[PDB]
Amino acid sequence: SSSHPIFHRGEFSVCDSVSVWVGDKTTATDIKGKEVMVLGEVNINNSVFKQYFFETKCRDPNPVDSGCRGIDSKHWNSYCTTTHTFVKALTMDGKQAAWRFIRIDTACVCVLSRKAVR
Amino acid sequence: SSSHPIFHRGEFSVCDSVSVWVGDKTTATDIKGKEVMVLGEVNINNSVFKQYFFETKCRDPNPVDSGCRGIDSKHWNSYCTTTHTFVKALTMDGKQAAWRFIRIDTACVCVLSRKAVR
Repeated sequence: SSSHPIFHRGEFSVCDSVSVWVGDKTTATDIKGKEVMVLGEVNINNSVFKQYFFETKCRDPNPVDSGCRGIDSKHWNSYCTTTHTFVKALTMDGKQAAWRFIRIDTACVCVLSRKAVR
Repeated sequence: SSSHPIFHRGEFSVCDSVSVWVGDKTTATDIKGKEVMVLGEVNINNSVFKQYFFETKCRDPNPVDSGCRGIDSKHWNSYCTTTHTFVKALTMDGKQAAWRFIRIDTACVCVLSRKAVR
């Protein structure tokens, strides 16, 4: 059996967002949780390469307009949370230089957050 | 005004998934759509570094069990789609070596896919 629908056929959108490629990511939060100096460009011998980092701005879900079709924005909180991933950056934080994991936001997805605090 | 709820206070989970760190990503689909030879390890002069890539397996949403609370699995298709990001890999596909964007799945999020094809 090959499920082409609910995989490729259908729809995979609810909340939209925009990711811009920045080479000026001078600092970023690493895996450990430390905001390390990423600089923006990696120095390979005598050649520097500005790495395209993703700055993702969440946008107000246009395919559903109000909130998120399905999620009750009264009982729950239809919110587009920013999904961030761990990319590799040549940072000079300690010793000389190391390729560490830094957290960059790469998408915004709608999730039903729970009402508890006003 | 500082919205701590619907941002930090609340809940941000609906579909769970697991990302494993692999250093044996020998090939991956680049930004252009070509499955390039990533090898798995980057060669920096005389030092090779196996880059931790993310292989994310989608899991059956346990916080909601059946499908996705809010999404009607009869009218719509509650499906956890795998969100993939563009990481940088030193590939030897052309000339000598270049740091290209390759697509790796980093998360799985539930979206109401549309019924159309069976």
